[PDB]
Amino acid sequence: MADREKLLTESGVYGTFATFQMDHDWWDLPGESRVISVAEVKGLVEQWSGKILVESYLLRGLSDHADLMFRVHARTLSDTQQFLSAFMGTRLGRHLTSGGLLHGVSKKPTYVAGFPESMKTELQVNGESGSRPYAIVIPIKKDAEWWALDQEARTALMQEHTQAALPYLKTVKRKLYHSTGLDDVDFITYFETERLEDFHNLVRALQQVKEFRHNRRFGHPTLLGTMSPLDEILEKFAQ
Amino acid sequence: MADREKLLTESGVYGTFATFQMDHDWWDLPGESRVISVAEVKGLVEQWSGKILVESYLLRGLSDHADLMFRVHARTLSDTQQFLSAFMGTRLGRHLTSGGLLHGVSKKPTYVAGFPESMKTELQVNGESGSRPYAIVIPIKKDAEWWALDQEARTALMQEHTQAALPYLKTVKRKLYHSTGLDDVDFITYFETERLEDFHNLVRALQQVKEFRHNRRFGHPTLLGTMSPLDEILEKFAQ
Amino acid sequence: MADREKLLTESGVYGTFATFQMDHDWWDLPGESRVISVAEVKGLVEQWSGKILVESYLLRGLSDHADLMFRVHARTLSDTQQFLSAFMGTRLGRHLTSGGLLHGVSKKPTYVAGFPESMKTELQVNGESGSRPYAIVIPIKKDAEWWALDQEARTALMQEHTQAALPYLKTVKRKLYHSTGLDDVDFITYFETERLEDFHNLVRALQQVKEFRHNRRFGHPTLLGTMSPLDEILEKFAQ
Amino acid sequence: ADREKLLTESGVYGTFATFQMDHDWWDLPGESRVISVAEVKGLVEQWSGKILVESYLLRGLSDHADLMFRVHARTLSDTQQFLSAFMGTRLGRHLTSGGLLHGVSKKPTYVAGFPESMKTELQVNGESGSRPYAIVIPIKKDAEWWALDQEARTALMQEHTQAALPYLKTVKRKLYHSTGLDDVDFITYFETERLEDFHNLVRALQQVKEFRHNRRFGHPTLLGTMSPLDEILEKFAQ
Amino acid sequence: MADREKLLTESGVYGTFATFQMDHDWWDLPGESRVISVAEVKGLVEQWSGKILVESYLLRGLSDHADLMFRVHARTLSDTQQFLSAFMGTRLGRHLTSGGLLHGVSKKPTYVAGFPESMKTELQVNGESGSRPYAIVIPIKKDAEWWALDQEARTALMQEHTQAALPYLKTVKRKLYHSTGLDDVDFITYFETERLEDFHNLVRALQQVKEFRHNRRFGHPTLLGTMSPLDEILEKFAQ
Ligand code: HEM
Ligand code: HEM
Ligand code: HEM
Ligand code: HEM
Ligand code: HEM
Ligand SMILES: [C-]#N
Ligand SMILES: [C-]#N
Ligand SMILES: [C-]#N
Ligand SMILES: [C-]#N
Ligand SMILES: [C-]#N
Repeated sequence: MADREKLLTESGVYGTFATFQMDHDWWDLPGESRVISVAEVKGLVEQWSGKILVESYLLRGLSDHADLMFRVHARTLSDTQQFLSAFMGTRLGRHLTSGGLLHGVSKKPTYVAGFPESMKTELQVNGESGSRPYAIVIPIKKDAEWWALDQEARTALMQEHTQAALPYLKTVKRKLYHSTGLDDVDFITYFETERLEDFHNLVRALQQVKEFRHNRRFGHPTLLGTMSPLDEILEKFAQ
Repeated sequence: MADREKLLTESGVYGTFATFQMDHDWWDLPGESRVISVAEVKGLVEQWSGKILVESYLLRGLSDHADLMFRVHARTLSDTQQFLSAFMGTRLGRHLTSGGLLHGVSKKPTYVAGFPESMKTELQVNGESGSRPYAIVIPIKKDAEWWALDQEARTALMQEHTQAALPYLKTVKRKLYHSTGLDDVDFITYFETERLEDFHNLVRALQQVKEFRHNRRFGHPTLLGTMSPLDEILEKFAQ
Repeated sequence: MADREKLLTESGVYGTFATFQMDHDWWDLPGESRVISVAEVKGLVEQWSGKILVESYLLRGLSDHADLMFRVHARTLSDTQQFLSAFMGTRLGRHLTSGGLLHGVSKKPTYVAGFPESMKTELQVNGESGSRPYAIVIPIKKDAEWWALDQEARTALMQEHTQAALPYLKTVKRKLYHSTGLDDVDFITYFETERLEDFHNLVRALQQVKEFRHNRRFGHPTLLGTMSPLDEILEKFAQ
Repeated sequence: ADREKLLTESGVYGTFATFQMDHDWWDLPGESRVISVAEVKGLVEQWSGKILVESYLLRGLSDHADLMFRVHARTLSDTQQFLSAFMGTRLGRHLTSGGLLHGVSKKPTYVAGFPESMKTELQVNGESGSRPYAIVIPIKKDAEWWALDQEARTALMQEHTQAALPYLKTVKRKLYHSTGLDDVDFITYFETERLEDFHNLVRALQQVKEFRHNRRFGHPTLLGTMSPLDEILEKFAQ
Repeated sequence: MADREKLLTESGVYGTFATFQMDHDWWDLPGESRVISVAEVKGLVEQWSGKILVESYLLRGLSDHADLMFRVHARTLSDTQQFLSAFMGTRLGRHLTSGGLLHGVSKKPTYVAGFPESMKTELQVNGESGSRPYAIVIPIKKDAEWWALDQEARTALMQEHTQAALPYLKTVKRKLYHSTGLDDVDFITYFETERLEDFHNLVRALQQVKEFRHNRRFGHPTLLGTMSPLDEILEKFAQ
């Protein structure tokens, strides 16, 4: 519904990325006790609906040392805490090890108002209809030189960024999260696409621009997964 | 307590930040076992109420690989050691992996006397009336260049730091610990706020100042939690 | 098979490198249950032989903390994900610990068209006949300075790279995968050789060229293995 | 072993061995753990003719670390045999090592070139004090440091000492030369009753030119309390 | 054995350094079962004595997190692979965890022919008659600047290295392995000495030469052990 779209598009909303890998002694547990422990997670995510939005991603076989990622949107990070903690306490959750936990807040754009009108218009496009796209998460930390630049300078650099990314507006969906102070990175970037070679070419195009020289850290980890319904993912651990 | 406030405010007091993560095989234990274990911790903290102040924070679901933090204040770090050792020797304690241990001493300010009188007055404000705030801990190591600067130059740079922070005095409470020689960092910074976006905006404001650029290390980890009664944390492990 | 050869030579094909370590408790099992565990993996590979190419490498005793690598070629990474996910859920797979996971795409060369005719001709040679060669996989990330260079400047630097490599065209087979955006590196370099000292001499030759100073990261890990049929490797694990 | 001699003579190896206890140690019966603690104490006593072993409680002060030994020996072979026997005890078998650093004591390289007043002041080295705090800071110098001539390093080390003078009484020091034996150049060791004095000393040294030649400083910085072995071990027998 | 000596002195021979740490759960095994396990390792080594040389070092109590190291010389790394894999599969081997695996090849010297004649003559002495010496292994990675220097310049720098090392030619035995491309380092240096203070003084003398400023990585780990018959090492684990 619009409640979901609200959380996904409005400013001041927190996005949290939580990554998990299943331990080995999980498969030592009797079979039917694992199909049952999966039901618990199914119901818990249903309960927290409304309050928060939980989307699920299969990282297993695409990201090293990771099976599952949640992307969680919440108006108060306190609620995300409470869900994750209840999730980690489920019998399925107890056998998971964390591979990452990052938070950021959505904000109204800082630079877009200073771009040419034709660019502002093009930025209205953001991905397409895609069922079960690939998703990529790339955390980013800027160098001190970036923050020492004044706004006019950073505006020009971000215009160059945007100019380079323009050909990819339809085939790559984006969402930027402002992370500074909530963990060790400044930004969390998130993308969906059906065409990974397009995403690859997009990043290559951005590598040339001046602002991609101000990234003190880029990735670590770069997470790649496929977006799916949660039951399909947990189904794999009950087999 | 006036004793509690003296420890939270006086100079010469040691602050310790002790982070723990719970073992997986804690959950392989029967519920009743885990039940008795939580009550013993409360009693321990009360046994030490005379010597030290212990405050508890839920990190689970907010900081990666961390479930619980204590902030401990004491006039002798021997006392903190004895508490934490006794704590780690409780039935609950026996199952925690340590995820961080940092110490520092409160000092009367080094630079503030050299600021303008208006700035000195503004600094009398330190945060808000806040139950269950978010807490953030950021360890900082300065570069060699910082220490090579003379006092006059560092004063000017810290006035700039302070100037940028002034708008956040009401909504972000701060406490600075001098750490050099007690672990691998120079400072432990501690913050409480009800408004995470304000804290994020405060750090962004400070990224711009010239003192920022003198941080050889900033975070790693950046700890994010919710300040809460211990019982509330303990209860999650009893489920 | 020509289709196999198509996957190994055509552009737009994804190469995935998946590394695994066998658990200490795998050898606890009777060779009987391991013999059938091995047959299960065989079955899965055959089942997937219509969509993907899977090749296997023994890393045990040559690469630290790794026993097995797969190199998988697919037209879609989602096919690779499903294969690796299924493989990790087999009884053998359940007793492996995932290690590294890297992906890249094959591309028609960017620079070769700008090289001298003699060099283009020489580049028609790539390895030679040899059974069960050694294999080496080296992930590489370029510095920002590399991407800020224009195409002409990079072409000249890649000419120098190729010039240093010419004596190794026949003794070392090469395959380059374009990785940016799919994990934390820009390229995955893959080599086969019967003569490890020749490979060592190749890398040394390359160390002198200016391009090799633009490597922000090189290796970590440098994977070294012996290429061989899956059956042989797996029956070494069965005994 | 003559204890004062090991602690003060040149050519003596000092070893810093750090250990954390496995969690499954606590699943052992109390009686088994009592016995195990006697085995460790007896082992130290059996080796007390050959090496000096001093014990420090890191639990609650250093992250991921419960126990440190500082061992002095005339030959690292003796230290090796002691630590290996220790690690084979019932208790030792449940410990994870969290550090192992070695260095030799040496006659001073720079002090002969300092002023006579500084040479005299350096005769003072710390503090009659029971159960002090101890700090261990591993240090690696940058390449530039070794490229300097001896005259230049002498002047820089005089500046170091000048800044440290006020603390000679409240902070005991012992410097070990470690290059080639592990990944660091020096192991620094300090004892104090007054951690704020140690803090202030390190701050005073951060300003000197020499402290800008440290490629690596700490990692880990070990903080502990010096204690009779029996008192440290009794914690584990609960 | 002349064949032992050929492996240790001839060019083109591979040296492998394999470090192991005994898991704690070994010690839960009854003493008798561990006695039988030691026996099995002894016979495996004897079986391989025809093709490779295996020497053993006690790292326990001298190198952090490490109990045992093998130095293996082989004419093909394939042989070393098969030995180490069979060793890791023995019951004793299944309770070891790897703390390092590096390979390098022996080469005829690159710079020696460019030194003065008297220096070439001095380099004829390598080490002493010394039973159960200390052994030190230091992996080294050069910076890009080293490889950018021409051969004449590197020759002069290596002459200065050799000049500083001259006093130690009798007291410290040396063996250099060329590792580039086989793992993440360029060289493995290996030393034997009866007097650790002489080795310390040797490294100190070299820290002053221009070449030692080109070491991007030096150690990590620096391995220190005592050379001894394998039986004695293994005995300790039988207790
Ligand atoms: C269709 C593709 C993309 C488009 C249209 C796009 C556009 C933009 C725009 C307009 C901004 C400025 C936001 C503001 O004004 O506050 C921005 C910021 C940013 N973008 Fe992108 N971008 C794209 C792809 C990427 C990629 C692939 C990455 C990195 C993996 C990336 C990393 C960032 C970062 C880190 C910022 C924040 C920089 C800052 O505000 O200081 N973007 N992007
Ligand atoms: C409302 C928020 C803040 C205010 C009013 C404030 C103000 C100050 C002041 C006045 C000092 C000087 C203390 C002295 O004279 O000894 C100081 C020191 C310091 N502050 Fe802040 N600050 C704020 C937020 C922060 C934040 C967010 C950080 C970093 C995360 C931070 C990091 C530091 C550090 C590392 C020092 C010690 C620098 C030194 O003494 O060398 N402060 N701060
Ligand atoms: C006989 C051996 C080799 C030959 C003939 C060779 C040749 C080439 C050529 C022609 C290209 C340019 C491809 C293009 O135009 O798109 C290239 C790219 C590349 N090569 Fe090699 N190479 C060899 C060995 C190696 C080795 C040993 C490494 C590193 C370990 C390596 C690393 C790379 C990298 C990272 C690139 C991509 C650079 C870029 O396109 O920006 N090559 N190589
Ligand atoms: C009361 C406090 C201190 C005094 C009196 C003092 C004095 C000295 C002296 C005289 C030397 C030169 C030894 C020689 O001539 O060979 C020295 C060396 C050294 N000190 Fe200190 N020091 C003190 C504290 C510290 C501290 C707190 C540290 C760092 C944590 C430190 C680190 C070092 C290092 C790394 C060296 C060896 C440098 C070299 O010889 O290349 N010192 N100290
Ligand atoms: C008796 C002591 C030593 C002597 C006589 C000695 C002598 C030499 C000589 C003659 C070479 C050149 C080999 C060639 O021409 O290819 C060399 C190379 C090398 N030595 Fe030493 N060395 C000694 C000790 C050390 C030590 C203690 C280290 C490091 C801990 C070390 C590290 C190296 C390295 C990394 C190289 C290879 C440098 C290169 O070829 O780029 N050496 N040494
Ligand atoms: C940028 N998104
Ligand atoms: C400033 N705290
Ligand atoms: C080059 N491949
Ligand atoms: C100085 N010690
Ligand atoms: C030098 N070896």
